[PDB]
Amino acid sequence: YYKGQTALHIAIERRNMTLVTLLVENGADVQAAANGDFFKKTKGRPGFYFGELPLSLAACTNQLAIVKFLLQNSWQPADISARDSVGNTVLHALVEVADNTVDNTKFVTSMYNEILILGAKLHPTLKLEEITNRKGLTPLALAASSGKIGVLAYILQREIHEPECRHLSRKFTEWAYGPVHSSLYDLSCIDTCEKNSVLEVIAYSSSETPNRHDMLLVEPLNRLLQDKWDRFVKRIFYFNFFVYCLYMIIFTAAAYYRPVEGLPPYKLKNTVGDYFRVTGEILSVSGGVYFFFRGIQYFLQRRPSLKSLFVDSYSEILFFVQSLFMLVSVVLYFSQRKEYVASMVFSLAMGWTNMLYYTRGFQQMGIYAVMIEKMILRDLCRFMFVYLVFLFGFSTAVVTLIEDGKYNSLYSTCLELFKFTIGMGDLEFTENYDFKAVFIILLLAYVILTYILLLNMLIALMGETVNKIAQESKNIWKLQRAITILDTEKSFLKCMRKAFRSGKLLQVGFTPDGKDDYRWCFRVDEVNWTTW
Amino acid sequence: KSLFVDSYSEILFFVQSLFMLVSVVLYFSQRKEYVASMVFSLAMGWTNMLYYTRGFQQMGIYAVMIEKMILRDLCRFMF
Amino acid sequence: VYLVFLFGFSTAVVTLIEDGKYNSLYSTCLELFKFTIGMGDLEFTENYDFKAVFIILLLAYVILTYILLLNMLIALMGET
Amino acid sequence: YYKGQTALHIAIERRNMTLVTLLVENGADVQAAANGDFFKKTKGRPGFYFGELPLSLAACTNQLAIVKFLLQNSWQPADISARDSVGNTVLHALVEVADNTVDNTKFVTSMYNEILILGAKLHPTLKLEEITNRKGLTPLALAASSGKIGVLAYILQREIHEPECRHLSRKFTEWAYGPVHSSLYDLSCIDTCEKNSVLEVIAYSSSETPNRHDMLLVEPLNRLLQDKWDRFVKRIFYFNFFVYCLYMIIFTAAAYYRPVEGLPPYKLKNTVGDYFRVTGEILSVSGGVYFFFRGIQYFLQRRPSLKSLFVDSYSEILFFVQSLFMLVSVVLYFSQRKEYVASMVFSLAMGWTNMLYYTRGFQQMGIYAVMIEKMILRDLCRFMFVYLVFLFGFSTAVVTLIEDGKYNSLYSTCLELFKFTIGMGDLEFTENYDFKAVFIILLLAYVILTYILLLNMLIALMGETVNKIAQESKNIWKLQRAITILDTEKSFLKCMRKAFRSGKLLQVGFTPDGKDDYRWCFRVDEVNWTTW
Amino acid sequence: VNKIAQESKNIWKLQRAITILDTEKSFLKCMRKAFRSGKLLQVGFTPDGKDDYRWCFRVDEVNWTTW
Amino acid sequence: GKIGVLAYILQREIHEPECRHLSRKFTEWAYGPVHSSLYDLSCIDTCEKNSVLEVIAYSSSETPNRHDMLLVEPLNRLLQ
Ligand SMILES: C=C(C)[C@]12C[C@@H](C)[C@@]34O[C@](Cc5ccccc5)(O[C@@H]1[C@@H]3C=C(COC(=O)Cc1ccc(O)c(OC)c1)C[C@]1(O)C(=O)C(C)=C[C@@H]41)O2
Ligand SMILES: C=C(C)[C@]12C[C@@H](C)[C@@]34O[C@](Cc5ccccc5)(O[C@@H]1[C@@H]3C=C(COC(=O)Cc1ccc(O)c(OC)c1)C[C@]1(O)C(=O)C(C)=C[C@@H]41)O2
Ligand SMILES: C=C(C)[C@]12C[C@@H](C)[C@@]34O[C@](Cc5ccccc5)(O[C@@H]1[C@@H]3C=C(COC(=O)Cc1ccc(O)c(OC)c1)C[C@]1(O)C(=O)C(C)=C[C@@H]41)O2
Ligand code: NA
Ligand code: NA
Repeated sequence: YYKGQTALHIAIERRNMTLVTLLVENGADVQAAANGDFFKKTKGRPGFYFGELPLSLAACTNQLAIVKFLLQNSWQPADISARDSVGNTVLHALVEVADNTVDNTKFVTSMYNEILILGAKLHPTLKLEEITNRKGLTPLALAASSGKIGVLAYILQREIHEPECRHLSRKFTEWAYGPVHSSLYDLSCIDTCEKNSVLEVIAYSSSETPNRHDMLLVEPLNRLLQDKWDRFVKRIFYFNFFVYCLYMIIFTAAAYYRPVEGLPPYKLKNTVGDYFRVTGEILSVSGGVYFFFRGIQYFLQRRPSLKSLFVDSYSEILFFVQSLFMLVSVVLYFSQRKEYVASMVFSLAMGWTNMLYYTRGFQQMGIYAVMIEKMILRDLCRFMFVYLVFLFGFSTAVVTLIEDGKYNSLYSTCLELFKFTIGMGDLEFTENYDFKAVFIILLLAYVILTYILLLNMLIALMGETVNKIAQESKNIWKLQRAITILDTEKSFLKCMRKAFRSGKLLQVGFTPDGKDDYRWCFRVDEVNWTTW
Repeated sequence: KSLFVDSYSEILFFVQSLFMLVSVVLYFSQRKEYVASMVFSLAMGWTNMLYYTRGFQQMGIYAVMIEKMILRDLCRFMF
Repeated sequence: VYLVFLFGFSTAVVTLIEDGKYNSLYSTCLELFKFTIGMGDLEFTENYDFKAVFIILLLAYVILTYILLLNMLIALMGET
Repeated sequence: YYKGQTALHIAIERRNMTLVTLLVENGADVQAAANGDFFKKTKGRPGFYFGELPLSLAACTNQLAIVKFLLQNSWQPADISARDSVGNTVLHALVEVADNTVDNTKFVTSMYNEILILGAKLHPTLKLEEITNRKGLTPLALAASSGKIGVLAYILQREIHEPECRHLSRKFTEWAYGPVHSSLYDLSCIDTCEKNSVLEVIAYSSSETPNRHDMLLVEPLNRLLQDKWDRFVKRIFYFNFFVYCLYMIIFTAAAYYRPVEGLPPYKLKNTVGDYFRVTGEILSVSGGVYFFFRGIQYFLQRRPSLKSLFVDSYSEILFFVQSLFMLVSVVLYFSQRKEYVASMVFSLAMGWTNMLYYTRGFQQMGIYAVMIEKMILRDLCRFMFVYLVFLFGFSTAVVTLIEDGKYNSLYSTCLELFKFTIGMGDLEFTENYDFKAVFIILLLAYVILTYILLLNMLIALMGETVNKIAQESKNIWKLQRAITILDTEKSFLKCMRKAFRSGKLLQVGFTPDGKDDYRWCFRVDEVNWTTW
Repeated sequence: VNKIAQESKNIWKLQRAITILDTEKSFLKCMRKAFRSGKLLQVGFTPDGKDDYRWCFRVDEVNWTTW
Repeated sequence: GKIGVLAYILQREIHEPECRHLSRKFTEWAYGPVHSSLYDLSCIDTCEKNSVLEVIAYSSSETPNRHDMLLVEPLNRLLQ
């Protein structure tokens, strides 16, 4: 449980610099791994994860003096690149202990900066941030994956002002004339890399990342996504929208002019209209097959966890279900069952409502579509359950009261009471009962209770309008557009290389060795009228 | 005075029971009016499902809103 | 968005209808628009098979339309 | 224009103490009246009113040293009780210059207190606050009339902690045991007096008083009104409500069973039902006459200015109009015109809606009734104008399009288009036209524009829901209840003296002379857990 | 204005608490497991020489300041 | 409904010798930024006559803070 803990860990925990100094002087092993269950993540038990090492323990506890001693003592220096059983180094541990609170973010940022400076000074040829843990994540990738927006924000626009540490910066100042200055953002492992770019990690999160909506608001990421949109993806997205418009028009035309004789499949007549009809049907089935395979590819690549399946990946599910209805329609069509129509129309309806998928790329319409999606996913079940409880209760009461009437059934009475909700309730739809007072009292009570329900729905949804819905929907729309951008880049359709944006600029030209550093920078201009 | 602002669900269940028992009495009294009682109980029997929305945060909150709407505000506007 | 929903469900319903009195985009679009103004018949035709499909489409259209209007209300309230 | 201005006024204006001292030493007249048009209220011209006297000029300009010198010089002491052409003294002038701002209220309060102390010291037998101006108003009554809530609030709970000034206080501390103490408020010229009590002045304001809603929130007034309600007026108000319920029930019964034969008046048949009917009719006419004379008495006593007529005095107008409809019905009845029914039903409808008058006395119901009243008075005309513009425009277009149809008239087409607002629009109500596309386009445009109008009405009214409507309606309800209390006290119905509340208590018993002062004080218990 | 949401949430919490207490009072099978949180020695130094077991509830917290 | 006094008592911790036993909140251990504390639960979970949970839950509705008293940390966590 406490396996691996030794006196050096105890000394660091108690914040006793003298005891740590004596223990290191007396031959304590500064690389000892406290790999007991207490020192692991272990969400189902109490504990504290810090990287299992004395150096990462000192770093995680905001003890800079002990870190400086351990790294560069006289007897046994600590290995700044050491990895624990998970593969995490000190920087990975510092990312892990972040929780996006103010003081935690401040001290974690400061400790991260100090670790980088000391590592560069002691080991100029060591690139700490390129070291990956057993999951293959760098500290930047780990911060992006875990949603540590504070540490991510610090790293992305990190600028270090001192000699022999410029190469560690990721934000550079290219020039400054007056109040205007032009800065450069590094974008290594953000735009693209071998395994885990920041954009890929954020966009393809599992929806359990706490700040997936907010991480994209960090300046270089938002500007990079807007640039990618305007330069490369806008035209391709509009072309896809146009093609989908043509597909849905052809599907609507083919379905509208279906033959009405029974027993499909139908013989092709030697006439122009039927050649157009069968061509449209073939194109409709082809598009359905295309969306079917696209949905399968998406689900295989992402592997949703059946809870992230719906709160994310919503549009992919809708397109896949549309294709499923299309394929079931084809199977029923060739099975000589008229019921294929029942499938086809559903696909047709879905095929038009999925037009809302393309509202992303338009800020306001995309926000409205996001509101619709989240209302369906979050709020619909609660209100529909309560409304259906009231409807079914009063329908059962009324149909029990009715004796051998025209209605006298759950379906007819439920529909007739539902008509009150749409402003079409008759209120005298039958007289096949005794106790007219009971009938009218039940209907009036149902009407009043239904209006109470709808009024409470309105009030309850108004509780979230205090700046929450607008900003939340806007950020969700931005995330959806980012996902669209990344998918479009992955497809790219013509083996084009212009998707690699921001050009190849020289930051310093003086690395720790005599080589230069071209690092694919992105330029951002800013104006500051104070702090001259 | 605390009878309705608290203990609301207990009253609704008790009133459902009262309608059921009146229905039984009318049934064995050879009065068709028992149906008039029974249907009311039936209606209440379904709306009392809202009692079980507690244990679900959002649904329970919505049911609480309905309860307080009826108890607090309904009489003023209906008058 | 409203016209997208209206046209999609109109196309589905008119496709479902066979040789009816309505049986056209104009008539079905108008008849579904009547739901928005509180005049939707909900049984305006029987010239179809699969009554369950017809009623399911109409109920889904009604619920989605009320969701649209409610979200429109909330979105405009966001700026008040 | 500058008539009456002397060198002393100029010296005070320039804030030159030395020049004022020299001028008074050299025989300047400290009672000179600067009664030029520039120094009067004169809302249509520039100027500055200060009371026309050097003493009130110094007081209004926040120059306490000059006030002390003028009152306590050696050569010619200023007359602290002097009155200007309007009859205003220095205290009236200080009330006049108040505008309910923070700094103005602070310095006016301080100057008022200092002048009272100086007047008591120099003239212990002089009661400055009992001096009335030409309008008959004391400084307290003037503050209440003009809506100077800051000065009124200061005066009503004024307490002066020093010997030989206790008699000037209006708030007195009866006892204090621990954190709990009992205060006594004076009530002189608040509960009742000869000419202008504070309650009468506030309640019967012309609606131009800026703070008539807020002045009643000052502690002694709110407590006194609640006490008056609970002790005296609650039962009488409920009795009046019950009597009005009986009156409306009798009127409804008499109107419901009217005979259907033509040509009134109708012969009384020797049968029980007709005796009850004619008795109910006689009682209905008697009540109408009663409300008619009550309305005339109200309008004669108050004399509304035809702008305050509607924004205030709303319920009195509704009751008077009900009585007018009743009397017109009687005249038509005996004139052998069946049109009397047309009048009677309107009165009947109004007779029931005037039940809302009695929602005062119930906080929430009264607030809701106030919301209804203010929505009708303030907002209805704007939205009705815009809606009627749209309705009439589209009705004229549609009826012009219709050619020799069954509708083919402004009334029928306007009614059919109005039906869309209530969820009953046919949308195919006629086919007597050419250009069906034009007809349907006009109707759809009308529907969409009408929903836009209603939605913008909703948003515009929501624009004022940020704590304004609730608090404003609550304060208006409190004012209405105060008016009801005062009217009930004025009626009093049995020559009862119990309306004089709070009992006759001995506040100090040590006036400037050897007399003891009983001042009819109101007791309030307060608890303070700090400032031991 | 932020009032009805929080008020309804707190009322729901109170209603659930009432449900919990009623369920414990019923308990349906003469079960004793409803007495939770276990018997722990808090201090072990009472005013006399005895130790105190007080049936305590364990809660973990993290504070990144006041080291 | 004296929520202030209730909140003070329920999580009372006294840091001095010879008065530790009076504490109802006790710190079991503290490793680093994380620590584990113990709440007493005496007369809260159960007792002879009037437990805190029974008193709060079965109030007459005249208790001013019956809604808010359950938000005190040990009670909310215990109920969950
Ligand atoms: C959530 C699931 C996947 C869902 C899939 C189908 C069955 C759907 O019924 C629902 C259940 C339902 C039924 C009736 C009213 C509301 C909700 O809602 C959606 C789903 C509900 C929708 C709502 O419309 C939209 O969400 C459009 C849309 C918005 C945002 C998007 O990012 C999007 O990407 C495709 C699409 C429309 C239907 O697909 C449709 O057209 C038919 C015939 C039924 C609707 O199931
Ligand atoms: C408040 C009293 C006890 C009440 C009891 C009956 C008669 C009731 O009529 C009312 C009066 C009424 C009638 C019509 C419209 C609104 C209110 O409302 C409730 C009461 C009103 C309701 C409202 O539904 C609910 O409150 C469900 C509910 C919500 C929260 C809960 O904690 C709950 O616990 C059981 C139940 C439904 C009826 O019981 C019902 O189904 C019938 C036939 C009439 C409703 O009287
Ligand atoms: C403002 C004037 C005096 C008014 C007087 C009459 C004609 C009235 O029509 C109005 C015009 C009107 C017509 C139709 C809809 C709205 C407004 O509104 C009121 C006035 C409008 C009302 C509104 O109902 C109320 O104001 C009740 C009420 C609320 C608060 C009160 O303090 C109150 O004291 C009596 C009464 C009801 C009518 O009197 C009524 O019952 C009939 C037949 C027409 C209404 O004219
Ligand atoms: Na309607
Ligand atoms: Na309707």
